[PDB]
Amino acid sequence: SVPEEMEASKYVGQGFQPPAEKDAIEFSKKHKDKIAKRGEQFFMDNFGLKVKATNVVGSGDGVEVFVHCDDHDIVFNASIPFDKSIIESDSSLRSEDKGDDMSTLVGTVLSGFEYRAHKEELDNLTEVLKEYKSKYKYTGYTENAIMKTQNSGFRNEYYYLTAIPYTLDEYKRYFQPLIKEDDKSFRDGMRNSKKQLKDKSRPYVVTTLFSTKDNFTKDNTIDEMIDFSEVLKKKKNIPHDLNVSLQISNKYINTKRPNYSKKEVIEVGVFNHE
Repeated sequence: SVPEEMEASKYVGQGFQPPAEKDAIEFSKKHKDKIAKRGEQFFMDNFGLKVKATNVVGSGDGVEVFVHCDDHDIVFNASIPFDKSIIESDSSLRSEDKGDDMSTLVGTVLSGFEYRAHKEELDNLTEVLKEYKSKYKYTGYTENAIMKTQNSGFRNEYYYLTAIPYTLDEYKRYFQPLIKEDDKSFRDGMRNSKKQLKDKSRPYVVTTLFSTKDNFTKDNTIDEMIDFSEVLKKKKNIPHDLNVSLQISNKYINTKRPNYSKKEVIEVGVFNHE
């Protein structure tokens, strides 16, 4: 069996299950390849990106496909729900959805564009978080846990990045044409998109750290987090131009619902542009 809670260092997604019917869960297992293929098709039809399914699960009375994208340095994880009727065809999945869920998905995909636009800086931050896990007594999620259970956009073991949402029409007009550009042209394009869409804000980087202390408390780890923030502020090669926030919690993770945002955390600002 799978316990309700596990150490984050040992959690690889076992027991992960969004709210769903027994029939829907069984359906997801019987049509894993078809659902994965349709999920990949959805991201190609709507975003012009090549993605790979990482997980197929029952969700509500239907199914849900988690995908990972690493295409032209656009990197993110996302998910899409489907009705069981998704197995009925291979016809275009081009969406006419104008609702909040489509705008939110656009924002999730755009986190991957934000990653590419600040790749070197963000990769330097990843390296620094690996460098200090012993000193500040933490781990991140496992690679399997983030690949199979998370869908917010760009994410690694230690942090996730959040971008501003837009409609699919806005995505098609301002961002899809940038995918095939060279890095210099891509970064210029991203700058111009923000000016045209009147976005004066910066993407947010939020860490997802799990203390290795058996007796973690907010009161006994706050000083260590303040000190780590001070260390980070002095690293020249990390994202000074982004909003960066340090979060740490206890060593555990809910196996069925591994949602870091529902945990009790310490939060210390590193860089802020608000």
